[PDB]
Amino acid sequence: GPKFPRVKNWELGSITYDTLCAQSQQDGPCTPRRCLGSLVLPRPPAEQLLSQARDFINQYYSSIKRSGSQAHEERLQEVEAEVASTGTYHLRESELVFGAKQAWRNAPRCVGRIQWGKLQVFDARDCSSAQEMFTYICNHIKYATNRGNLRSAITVFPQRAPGRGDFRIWNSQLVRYAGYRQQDGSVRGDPANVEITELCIQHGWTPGNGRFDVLPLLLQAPDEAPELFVLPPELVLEVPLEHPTLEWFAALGLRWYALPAVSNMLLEIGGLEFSAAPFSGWYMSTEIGTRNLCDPHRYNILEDVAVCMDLDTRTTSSLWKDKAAVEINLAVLHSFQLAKVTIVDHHAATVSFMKHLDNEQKARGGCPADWAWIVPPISGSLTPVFHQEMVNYILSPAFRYQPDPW
Amino acid sequence: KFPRVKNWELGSITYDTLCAQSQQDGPCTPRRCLGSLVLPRPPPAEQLLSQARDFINQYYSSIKRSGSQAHEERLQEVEAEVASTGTYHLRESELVFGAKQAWRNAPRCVGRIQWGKLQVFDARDCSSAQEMFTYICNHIKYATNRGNLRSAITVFPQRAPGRGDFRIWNSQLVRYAGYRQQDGSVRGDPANVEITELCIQHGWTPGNGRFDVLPLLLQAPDEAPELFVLPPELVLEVPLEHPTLEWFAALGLRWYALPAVSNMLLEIGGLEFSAAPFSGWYMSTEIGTRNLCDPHRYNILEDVAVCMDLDTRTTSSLWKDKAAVEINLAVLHSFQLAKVTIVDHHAATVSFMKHLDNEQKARGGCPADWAWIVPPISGSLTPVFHQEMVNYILSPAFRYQPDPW
Ligand code: HEM
Ligand code: HEM
Ligand SMILES: Cc1cc(N)nc(CCc2cccc(CCc3cc(C)nc(N)c3)c2)c1
Ligand SMILES: Cc1cc(N)nc(CCc2cccc(CCc3cc(C)nc(N)c3)c2)c1
Ligand SMILES: C[C@H](O)[C@H](O)[C@H]1CNc2nc(N)[nH]c(=O)c2N1
Ligand SMILES: C[C@H](O)[C@H](O)[C@H]1CNc2nc(N)[nH]c(=O)c2N1
Ligand SMILES: [Zn+2]
Repeated sequence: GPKFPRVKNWELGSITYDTLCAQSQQDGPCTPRRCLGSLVLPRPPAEQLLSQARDFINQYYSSIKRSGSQAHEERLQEVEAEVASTGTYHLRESELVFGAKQAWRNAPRCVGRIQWGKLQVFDARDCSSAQEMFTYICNHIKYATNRGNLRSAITVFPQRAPGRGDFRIWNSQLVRYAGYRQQDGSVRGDPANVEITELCIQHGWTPGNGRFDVLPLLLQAPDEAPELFVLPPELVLEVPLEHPTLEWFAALGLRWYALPAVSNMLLEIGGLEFSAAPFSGWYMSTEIGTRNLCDPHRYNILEDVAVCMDLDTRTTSSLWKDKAAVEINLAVLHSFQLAKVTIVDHHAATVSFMKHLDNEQKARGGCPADWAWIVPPISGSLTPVFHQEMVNYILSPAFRYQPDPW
Repeated sequence: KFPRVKNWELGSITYDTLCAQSQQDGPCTPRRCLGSLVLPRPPPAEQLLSQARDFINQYYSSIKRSGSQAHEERLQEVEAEVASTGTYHLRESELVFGAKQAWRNAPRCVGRIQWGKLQVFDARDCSSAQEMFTYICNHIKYATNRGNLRSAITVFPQRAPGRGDFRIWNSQLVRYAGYRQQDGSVRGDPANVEITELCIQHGWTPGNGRFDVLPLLLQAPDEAPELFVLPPELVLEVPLEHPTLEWFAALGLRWYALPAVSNMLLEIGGLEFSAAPFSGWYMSTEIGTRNLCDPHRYNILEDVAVCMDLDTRTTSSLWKDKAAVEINLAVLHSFQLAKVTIVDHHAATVSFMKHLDNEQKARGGCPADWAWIVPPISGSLTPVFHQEMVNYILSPAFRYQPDPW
């Protein structure tokens, strides 16, 4: 065959070669000596910026089928002259739209990519206060939430400037429950959010005392202290959780919010960096039902639920963890459906990712995918992705992790 | 240089320094990770000699006699043999050390906490496929032990540059026939269609059940392979029943007791053992989840779920996840009832976590393959899911090798 990775699906016996990886311009964490594929995180001046800009502009003109043309070479020229005199440059409106989608398309760890082409891109590159950031975010939440008929969106605030503070959103997600450190070492609420909760209270937030207290937003305009904003409750749609047949489940008082809106990622496009570009899609049920509710280091509710189920938790072989997790996941789906709020179960999501893989094979000759992340945390081999070999690599545009602002 | 390895459940951190002793390139490069690929697509005296030096070193260190007379003189012996003959031979205790280390170094094995408890049968004085069969039967009888399974390996003659390999054609010592039917269908185990046809082409009379224990096709150098039927009484099987669902037993589902891989090459200090079958015991997900629920194996999930009267019309009723658990439960219960060793995936991974700990203290790390160590149901309900892992190749090692046909 060719000298590109051969890629096998073991369920179906089919083979593809990934030619897209040749486009990768950035090294990941692996070497021939050892694979670091399972680590969650592993570790601008003119020369560097310009070639990255050049690459992206090429990408753009390729996508509108005008590669090599006059409008393409002039834009190239327009870019290098702007870098020549200010040291940075700016994207045209449709370039941002293209690059933002491309970043979602390029994201190895997102199972939701069948939807990449359908993203609402809000340009907020005129935003100039923390207050204004709030407004923008509120509009984003209203739009995307669409009373339950969730719609994918991204709001792009202004880019990193040479010696100028960043636009940052301190919260890792637009909606997050509080995590209060107790005197008995324990945590009331979401243990994932202890630090940000503590940051909020330090910046003047009067705290609650519940397992599902919605956090305020800490929003930071350049060179300024972060300002604190409460989201009006009518804007934050939540779903109380109940089970289709286990009647007692409604009595646990569990709930989740509708809009999964990540806010601490860096969005890189042709070398430009947008430190505040929160984006939102809709949940896969396992995120809430398996990770958020059952992780030993989150809500940790598995024992509570299995007791109500009257299962034998004294021993592992009764599969009590497995039984409860299934019921909790099904409660997530049932309650989301009932409330008429968009959700996708881990089966549908994975099937649709297989179709996305097939599209991308036809379109780009491959698709970067992080197997450990794409395969769900329950019912793994029950879904088709488990049986699909994946190649992982960094394409740009991209979303990156970035340091916390404090 | 040294990767930072983090457990996200507990926030704890370690550093793998062991991976520096890796001498053998895997499939990844800085440009792209290939960690999810299942397989990768006389060695000049210099190379055999240095792999051998390294192995002997490991061995004399393992017995704390590193640098003594017996150490130097055994290096002499190896230097003498390679120089004269282009190869050398292992002493039984060294072979015994090698095997255990190959198990220890197996990144895709969740059972390594047991790595030091391994019965090693030297079969290197085997000259016929007939003799291989005798050895294979003793191994089975030993390893099964009336249901109280004991880890074991039998090691057949090494490879030799002149000649064909000693090989076991079957991929496990015990396997159920897969028969392709006219109607594109498969009766029995779809993984074993090829090997069933081979048996038939070499004169096996096939049954036609869903669970026909296949015969061994055993091959001595440069001779046609030979057919040998395992005496039904050496093959312990467990019928499947369910703790609460009375109807489950009527499905007539069954699985064998002894998981005994037989197609992997074992490399020790540069010598290659092309037939070296090994067995431990099962982890339930292998039978309950993969073997019975894989769409391309027995594929029983729909059947079961209908028995359970679940809504099969839609994915969001979680009929697959619900049926899957019942099947893994049926498996554990049935083995526990039949007094045959089995570990559920919670117990197994908890113990693997501990093994990761022992190895850290012992060696500065543990090569591990995250995609294989995390079980195929309830991944994140297990501690291994939250554990970062460094994968690489240490020697002694089990490798894959081509099919002998
Ligand atoms: C439309 C519905 C969507 C679904 C069902 C979905 C699904 C997921 C899931 C399950 C994860 C794993 C996260 C975790 O386990 O914590 C993920 C990661 C990710 N998602 Fe999506 N997503 C969707 C929309 C989007 C959108 C609109 C974007 C951005 C435009 C996006 C970008 C990403 C990125 C960049 C990651 C990687 C995060 C990391 O590196 O840790 N997704 N996605
Ligand atoms: C004693 C109990 C044992 C348990 C519970 C256990 C468990 C497992 C499991 C679940 C796998 C993945 C299996 C699959 O999905 O196909 C595996 C792989 C493996 N096991 Fe173990 N194992 C045990 C003993 C042993 C022994 C005795 C050896 C050899 C001395 C061994 C060597 C290996 C090797 C080399 C692999 C890697 C297979 C590959 O790379 O394809 N294991 N083990
Ligand atoms: C749009 C969207 C849809 C969906 N269904 N789920 C999500 C959640 C994805 C998600 C969740 C937590 C966290 C991240 C980014 C991880 C992350 C990022 C940074 C900057 N630092 C860290 N320490 C960790 C991404 C997002
Ligand atoms: C010792 C042991 C214990 C246990 N619980 N299960 C097993 C079975 C695991 C098992 C089964 C078939 C085969 C292998 C490795 C050989 C192997 C070889 C090739 C070419 N492809 C594969 N997918 C696998 C491993 C073995
Ligand atoms: C150690 C491991 O990389 C880590 O636990 C990963 C595994 N896979 C995951 N997959 C998804 N989708 N989300 C996650 O948070 C994780 N966690
Ligand atoms: C393609 C993917 O790597 C493949 O399906 C792997 C995943 N993890 C596995 N894990 C185990 N234990 N056994 C397997 O066969 C597999 N298959
Ligand atoms: Zn890798």
